[PDB]
Amino acid sequence: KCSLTGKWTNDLGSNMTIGAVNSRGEFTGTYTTAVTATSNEIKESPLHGTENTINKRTQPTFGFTVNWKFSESTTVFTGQCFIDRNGKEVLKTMWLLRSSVNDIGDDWKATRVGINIFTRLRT
Amino acid sequence: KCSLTGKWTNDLGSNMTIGAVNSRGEFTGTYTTAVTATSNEIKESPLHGTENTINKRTQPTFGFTVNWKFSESTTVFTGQCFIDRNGKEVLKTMWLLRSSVNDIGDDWKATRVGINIFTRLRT
Amino acid sequence: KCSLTGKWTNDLGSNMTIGAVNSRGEFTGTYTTAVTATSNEIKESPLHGTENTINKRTQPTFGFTVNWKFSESTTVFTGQCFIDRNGKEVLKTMWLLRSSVNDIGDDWKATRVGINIFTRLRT
Amino acid sequence: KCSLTGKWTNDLGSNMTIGAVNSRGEFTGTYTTAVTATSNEIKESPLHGTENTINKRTQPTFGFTVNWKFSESTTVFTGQCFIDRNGKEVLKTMWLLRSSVNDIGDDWKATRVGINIFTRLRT
Ligand SMILES: *[C@@H]1O[C@H](CO)[C@@H](O)[C@H](O)[C@H]1NC(C)=O
Ligand SMILES: *[C@@H]1O[C@H](CO)[C@@H](O)[C@H](O)[C@H]1NC(C)=O
Ligand SMILES: *[C@@H]1O[C@H](CO)[C@@H](O)[C@H](O)[C@H]1NC(C)=O
Ligand SMILES: *[C@@H]1O[C@H](CO)[C@@H](O)[C@H](O)[C@H]1NC(C)=O
Repeated sequence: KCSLTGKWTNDLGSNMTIGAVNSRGEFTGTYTTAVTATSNEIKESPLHGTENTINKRTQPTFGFTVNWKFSESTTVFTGQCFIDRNGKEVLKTMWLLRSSVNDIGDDWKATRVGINIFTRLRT
Repeated sequence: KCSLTGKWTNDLGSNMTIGAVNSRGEFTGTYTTAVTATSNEIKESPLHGTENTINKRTQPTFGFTVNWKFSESTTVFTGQCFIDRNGKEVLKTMWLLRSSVNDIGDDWKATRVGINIFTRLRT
Repeated sequence: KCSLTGKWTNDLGSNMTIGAVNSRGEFTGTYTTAVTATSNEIKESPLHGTENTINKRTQPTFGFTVNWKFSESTTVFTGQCFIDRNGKEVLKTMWLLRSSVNDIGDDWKATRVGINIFTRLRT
Repeated sequence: KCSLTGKWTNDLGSNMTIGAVNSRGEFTGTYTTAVTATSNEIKESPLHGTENTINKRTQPTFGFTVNWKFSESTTVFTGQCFIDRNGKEVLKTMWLLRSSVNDIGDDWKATRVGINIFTRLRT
C-alpha cells in the first residue's frame, strides 16, 4: 500500500519528489528544504534511497540520503511509511545532518539529529 | 585525497565494500555486518550512497543507506572521510537503525543511534 | 518568563511534575509515563534536573534525568522552554533512552533516541 | 561493583568528579570539558545525576546533566558502567548537547549527538 513514489511535504514545509522504486527497492528523486543550517542560497538537491522489500510490505521502512548541492553537508533520513486507517499515508522520519569539519579533532560536534513528518501533496 | 572506493573494516568487525563514484557522487556497494539486533542469519546486503563534491574537499562528507537483506529494517550512516596524520584515511561515522513497528503508536520506540569508525582493509 | 515549575503533559499522554528551582537551577520532580519499552507495570518515577541561568533568558534550556522505578533503564531529556505566540509555554524536548545490556559487546545496541513536546496541564 | 563515585577521564580528555550516591541513587559532582562548541572561556561546571538502583547492580546504567556555567547550553549524558574483566571500569556514554535558539522556529537545529568514553584517574 504505502508507496514512496510521488510528492511529499513536511512539517517545516519542505517538499520532496520521489521517483519509482525497483525490484531491489531503489529510488531517486529531489528535495527542496524549507530551512537550512548554512548561510547559502537553497537549491533543489538529489536523493538516493532504498525501500525495504522483505515481508512487512504494507508499511515499509526506508531511508534516503540527500546530497546538498548548496552546502558541504549531507543529511540522512530513515523511517517508516504508515497508513493511519483513513488510507492516509505518513512518513515518520528521523534524520542526521553531518557538517564539514577541517580536522578529525573536531569530529565530535559535527552531527545534529531530529525529526520530520511527511504527508502528500494534492493535485 | 580521501576516497570511498574500496574495502573497509570498522571497529566491530563489520566489513563493507564500495566502488562506484560518479561525477555525481553516487555509489553502491555491499556491506557485511558482524553484528545484529535481529535473530536471523546475516547475509551480505547492498548499499546506496553519495559523496559531496561541493568545493571538492580532500575530506568530503558522505552518507549511505544499507538495505538489510536478512531483516525488515534499515540503517543509514553519514560521516566524513578524513586523512589522518599517519596519512591514513579514516571514516568517522554515525548512524540510525530503524526498525519496523506494526502500529504507528509504537513509532516512538523504533530508532536506535550509534557510531562507527572505518578503516582501510586492503593492504 | 518561561518556568519549569508545574504540571506538564506531552504528546504521548505522559505527565510529569516539576517543582524546585534553586538559584542554582536544580529541580526534582516526578514523571508518570504513558508509555514503555519494558513489560513491567509502570510506576511514578523521580526526576532530577537543572535550568540554565546564564544570561537569564526568558526561554532557558534545561535537562533532566528520569530514574525509572519499574525498569533497569534510564532516560535523559534536554530542551528549551519557549514562549509560544499564543503566549503559551511549550517544552520542546529530545531524549535518549538507555537500557541495560549484560555485556559490553552489546553496547552498540542499547541507546534509543527520540523527541517530546510538553505543554501545560494546569488550567 | 561499578561505582560512579570518584574521578574519571574521557577520550577527549575531559575530566569529571563525582560525589557519593544515595539510597535513591543520587549524586552530584563537577565537570571540566576539554572542548567546547562555544567561543567562551571554559569553566568547571556542575552535574546532577542518578544511578539506577533496580537489580542489575554489578553494572548499572546512569545519567547526568551538566549545567554549563560558561555557556547557554545544556548537555545530557546517559550510559552504562562496565567491568571488562580486569575489574577495569568503563563508562560508555552517549550524549545530547542542546544549544539556545531565539524562536521555537529554529528548534529544529538545536540538537547535537555523539559519544564519550570514561575510565578512571590514578592517584
Ligand atoms: C512546497 O509545495 C507547495 C505546493 O503548492 C508550495 O506552495 C511551497 O511553496 C513549496 N515549498 C517549498 C519550500 O518547496
Ligand atoms: C569481514 O571479513 C572477514 C574475512 O573473511 C570475515 O570473516 C568476517 O565475517 C567479515 N565480517 C563479518 C562479521 O561479516
Ligand atoms: C496522566 O494523567 C492522567 C490523569 O489522572 C492519567 O489518567 C494518566 O494515566 C497520566 N498518564 C500516564 C499514562 O501516566
Ligand atoms: C584532567 O586531569 C589530568 C590529570 O593529571 C590533567 O593533566 C588534565 O590536564 C586534566 N584535563 C582537564 C581538561 O581537566
